[PDB]
Amino acid sequence: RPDLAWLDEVTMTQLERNPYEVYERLRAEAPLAFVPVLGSYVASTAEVCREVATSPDFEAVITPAGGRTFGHPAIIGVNGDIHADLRSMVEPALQPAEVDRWIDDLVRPIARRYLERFENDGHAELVAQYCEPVSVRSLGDLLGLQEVDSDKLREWFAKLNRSITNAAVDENGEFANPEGFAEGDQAKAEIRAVVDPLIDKWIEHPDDSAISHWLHDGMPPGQTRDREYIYPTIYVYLLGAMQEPGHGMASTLVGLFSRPEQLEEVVDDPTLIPRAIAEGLRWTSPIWSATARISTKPVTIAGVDLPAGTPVMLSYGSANHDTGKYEAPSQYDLHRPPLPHLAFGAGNHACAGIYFANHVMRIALEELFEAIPNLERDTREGVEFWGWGFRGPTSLHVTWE
Ligand code: HEM
Ligand SMILES: COc1ccccc1O
Repeated sequence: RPDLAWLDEVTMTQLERNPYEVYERLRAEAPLAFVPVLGSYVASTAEVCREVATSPDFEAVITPAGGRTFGHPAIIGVNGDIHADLRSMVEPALQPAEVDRWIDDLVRPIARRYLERFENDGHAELVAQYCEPVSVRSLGDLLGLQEVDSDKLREWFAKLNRSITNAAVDENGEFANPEGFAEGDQAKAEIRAVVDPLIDKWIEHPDDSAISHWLHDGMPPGQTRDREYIYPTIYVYLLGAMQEPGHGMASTLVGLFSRPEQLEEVVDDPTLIPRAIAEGLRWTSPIWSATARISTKPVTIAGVDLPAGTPVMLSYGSANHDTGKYEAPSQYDLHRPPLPHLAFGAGNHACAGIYFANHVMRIALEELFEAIPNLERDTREGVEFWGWGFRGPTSLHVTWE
């Protein structure tokens, strides 16, 4: 596309460091645009992302780097009967009525455990010391990975993150950094070494862990789903389900620190925490551009005539800064009117864990503000955000008296 010649000079590193300037141009110039370094069309506005995610002429497709990492059948990349089975498999523990039965006794003692390690120090780095551990310990226990240390769960989602966002392609459309997939392969090998013995045991002795239920639920007597059939969805969980609640917590905190009067409001009135989190997810979406859809017939989107079989990356983190929807979207504002947002996606492949994720984040922040009401940002240490596919702060240094 001639007027988008400048996109030829956009780099993967630029998008990872801060994608918002490029995507501000894309939203104005070309809401659906082919980005050469990504080797794909990209949807940048709320209207186009929603249309693609919900269209009857599109279905799920995994990104190239996602496919190289997760294989088949990753719940995010399949459709039809297989997708319906995988959704039936994961949905029971995520049902709102079910989550409300046990989410408090799950998350609150975990939040207290990690808080007790530092709440009297007067300083902490909240990403590593609190947000990520609460996120991975809660979900890890739900899955049946109680014996997998939070440090290890966090290392796995970091490696899987970098692997499935290893999207850069060269002039010929081949991956520019094929060696970047090796650490994804290494994480999967380690995951297998840990989880294979657990699956062995769950096949013979089912329990209330989620992975045990993935093996057994809905199956004929004495049968389980083959481990190869569920492993890619295990990997999906060990990346985003482990990573995103902690990132959403942390981005919410960074935004509140950027509006000190709003931080004070929420500490004083913790019933405002759900609204603070919803704005945090819009303001810096944890899953920023990690999923995609593929057209199943010729379709015209945003004035582009796409052939059948065209992938489109859904850059939801950009759509959540759509100035057709939001005033001054790069500013965190607790008091923004509650509007629809796309941080959980849309359509048949929208996030299955929204209700759970929202409560994990709410409980973590409630406990944090109860334990340390006088939290302040360490204004010497600046907050760097990183990531194009998944985005969040790399650290969050705070102090308190
Ligand atoms: C704040 C935290 C989270 C955010 C922002 C988030 C966001 C998203 C997004 C954007 C997608 C892709 C939707 C699309 O392509 O349209 C997704 C998919 C998914 N998420 Fe969440 N997620 C979060 C936490 C979780 C958790 C904790 C779980 C599990 C307990 C989970 C389970 C899933 C599943 C299973 C899918 C695949 C859905 C499908 O393809 O059918 N998510 N999520
Ligand atoms: C819930 O985990 C994911 C969601 C979207 C893309 C990759 C993931 O691991």
